[PDB]
Amino acid sequence: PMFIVNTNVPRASVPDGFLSELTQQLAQATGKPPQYIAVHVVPDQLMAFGGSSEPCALCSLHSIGKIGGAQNRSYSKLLCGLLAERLRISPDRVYINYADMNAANVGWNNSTFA
Amino acid sequence: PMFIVNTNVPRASVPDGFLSELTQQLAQATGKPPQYIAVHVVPDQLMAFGGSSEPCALCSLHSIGKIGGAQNRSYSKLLCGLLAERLRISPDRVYINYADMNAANVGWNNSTFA
Amino acid sequence: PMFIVNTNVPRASVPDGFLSELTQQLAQATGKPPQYIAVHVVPDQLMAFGGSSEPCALCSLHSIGKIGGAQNRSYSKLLCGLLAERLRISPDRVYINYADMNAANVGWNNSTFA
Repeated sequence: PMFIVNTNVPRASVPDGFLSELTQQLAQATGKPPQYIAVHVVPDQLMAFGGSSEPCALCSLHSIGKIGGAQNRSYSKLLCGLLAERLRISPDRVYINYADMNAANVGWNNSTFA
Repeated sequence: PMFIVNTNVPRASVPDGFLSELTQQLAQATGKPPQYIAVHVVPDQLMAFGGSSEPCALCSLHSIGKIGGAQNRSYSKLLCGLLAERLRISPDRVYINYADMNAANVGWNNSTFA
Repeated sequence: PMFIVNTNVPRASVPDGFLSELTQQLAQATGKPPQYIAVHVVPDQLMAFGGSSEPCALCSLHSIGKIGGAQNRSYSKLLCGLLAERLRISPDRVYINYADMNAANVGWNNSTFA
C-alpha cells in the first residue's frame, strides 16, 4: 500500500514519529505486512478545501486489493482520526482517493507483482 | 472534486486569488457546490515536458461523476485557459488526468461518500 | 506519457541530465515521441518504505495505452535500473503505479486526446 498526504499544515506541526505511526496503523488496517507499506507526507502546501485555507488534507491510498466499501469506511475513520489528532485537521476537510491496483500495474523490485 | 496542478512556474508567479478562482470556476464547470471543491497548486517543480523546461503543468481532476468525453473537453478548455492567463503556461504544455471516482472510493469525514 | 518520481533522496543527489535521460529512455520504452513525454522529479520528501527512511521512491507512469503485463515488467526493470544507478535507490524500495489512461480522460491543449 501507498499512502500520500498533502497538507497546508506546516512542517513543524507534523510530529516526530508520524510516518511510523501511519505505517503501523495501515499495516494493521489493511492486513498487509509492514514491509509493503509506503507513506509520504507533504506539508506546507498551497491548497484550499471548500474555498478555505484552514487546515486540510488531500490524500490517496493505493493498494493491490483490500479496497472496498466497508474497508474504505474503516480506513477513512482511522486516517481522519490520525490527521485530526496529530495534525489538527478537521475530518470534514479531508479527502482520500482510494484506488484498487491490479498487481500487473504495480512495479517493484525490477518487475511487477503479477 | 479535487484539482491538483504541479508546475515549474515559481511561487511568486502564482497570483493572489488563484486558488479561489480555480475553486469558483470548477464549481461552475462541474455543477458541484464550491464547498466540495478542493484545489492544490504546487509551484517550483523540477519537471520537463517534451524534453524542455519552459513553463508546463501536470495536473489531475478527480470527481465523483461529471467526467466524460464532452465534459472533459470543456474542463480542458477552461483549465488550460486559466493556466495560460494566470501562470503564462502554453496549453500545449499542459496534461490533465481526469478520473471518475466511485463514491465508495472517496474518503471524507471519517467515512466515504457512498 | 507522464512519469513522476517522489523520493527522499536530496536534490543535490539528482544528477544534471536526469530529466532528459528519463525523457529519452521513456520515449524509447513506450515507443511514443519524446515531445509527448513529461517527467517530474520531487526530491527531499518526507517518506518511508517498510517503516524505513532509507532511500526510496514512489512513482507513477500514466500512458494512453502501452501499459500491460509484459510492458510494465520491462518498464519496471528500466526504471528501477535508472533510479538505482542515478539516485542510488534500491529496486526493492521503489513502487511504480502504472495507469492506462483512456484518451478521452487526458486533457491537453484546450481539449482531450479523444
